[PDB]
Amino acid sequence: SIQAEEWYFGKITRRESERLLLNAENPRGTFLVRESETTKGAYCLSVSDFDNAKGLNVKHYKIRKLDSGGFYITSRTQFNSLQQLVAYYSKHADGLCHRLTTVCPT
Ligand SMILES: *C(=O)c1cc(C[C@H](NC(C)=O)C(=O)N[C@H]2CCCCN(Cc3ccc(-c4ccccc4)cc3)C2=O)ccc1C(=O)O
Repeated sequence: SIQAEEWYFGKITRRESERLLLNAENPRGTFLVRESETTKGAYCLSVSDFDNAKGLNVKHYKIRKLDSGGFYITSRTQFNSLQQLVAYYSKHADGLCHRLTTVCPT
């Protein structure tokens, strides 16, 4: 269950997610999952990044959920669960700003 996952922050806004992620103590890959503000049924993965050009910054990725069952950021790479998707992205950066590392502090 998603609401049981420590990285699921539920109904929090984009600005709130950025407020939580823009903490200097957060290494790259700090993240959380929240409801999509615009697509019913979808979610968003907010991830902290850091580079010399931009400094500490946040990126937001839309996670689609199919009625057919698949969860994915890109339709080419789908998962049977949100947990599996998180697990996979904690190991592969792929198109993400950084692989997922630790859950964002509240
Ligand atoms: C969630 O809040 C959400 C997010 C988005 C997309 C987001 N836009 C905004 C307005 O927040 C956005 O544009 N994010 C970027 C992230 C940076 C990369 C560029 N792209 C395109 C993209 C996305 C993902 C990949 C990828 C990732 C992993 C594996 C393979 C490929 C490549 C390219 C972005 O999307 C929209 C809406 C919402 C919402 O809350 O509703």
